Amino acid sequence: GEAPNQALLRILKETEFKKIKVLGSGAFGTVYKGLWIPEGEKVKIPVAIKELREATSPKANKEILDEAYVMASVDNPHVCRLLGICLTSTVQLITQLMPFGCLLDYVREHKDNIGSQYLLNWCVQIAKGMNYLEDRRLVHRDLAARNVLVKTPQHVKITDFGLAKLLGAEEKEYHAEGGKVPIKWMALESILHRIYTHQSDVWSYGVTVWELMTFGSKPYDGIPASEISSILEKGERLPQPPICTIDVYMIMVKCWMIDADSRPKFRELIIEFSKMARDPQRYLVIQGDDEEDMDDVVDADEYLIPQ
Repeated sequence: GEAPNQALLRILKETEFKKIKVLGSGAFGTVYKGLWIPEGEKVKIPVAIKELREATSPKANKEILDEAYVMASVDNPHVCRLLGICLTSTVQLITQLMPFGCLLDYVREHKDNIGSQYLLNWCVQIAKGMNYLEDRRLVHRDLAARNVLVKTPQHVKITDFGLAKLLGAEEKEYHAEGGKVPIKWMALESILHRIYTHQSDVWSYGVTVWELMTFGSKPYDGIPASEISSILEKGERLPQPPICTIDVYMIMVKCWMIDADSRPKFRELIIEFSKMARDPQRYLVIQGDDEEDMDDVVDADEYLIPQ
């Protein structure tokens, strides 16, 4: 409702970029890694090139173009940057290269070197990115640790707008119709009535924090998708992660309250986590921050002649 979206969709020439090396595949198509070299300028831009499989499937191209639409309409330091699209046989999405990959695998692969400052700073950044999406009236619907990329260990950005929906002016909630949303990250109101709000994104934010706090655990590793709804109605929630003080765990818990308006607003999550980031060791308790055994070890240089 009102406010023309004057965002610029940029079309890039296939010859302006070199695909260099493959990065993954997944299920959508093939994500390459390369360099973008605009004709006039003398600059090389590290880039990620996503596309569809050789066979062109119409509604798959509709979906890529829908993503480009939402990505070309966002501009924030904590939201994925779209560079343009290349209209080849299959429309390719060109984005900024995030060298360290997604955050889920980052925490899993780096457990023993991730301190409290990094964990809390990621919580602030993700909250900032989401608050921005709220300002632009955009509901993500797929926020999770796998959907946060790492530009550097100190700078992350939200991605995957493949389910994002822009809300109108006289609208306050999106009514889905399909059925392919990840259940372990969704609000109860979403499983039971397919409703989605910014407040529904908060629930997912809570689960995302839990994933980070547990260094990459799978939520409800046992319980099967079809049962999740029931455990939630009973009152069961994700357990308090070992490194979490009750201060941090209380934030997660509040994001998981059946009452949507009761949950915290992203602007509040920014404040709360910012306060905690000023004194990390007070809120997250982490051990860190060669023959494994005990602590009576002393180097020979400190062991002087006994008897």
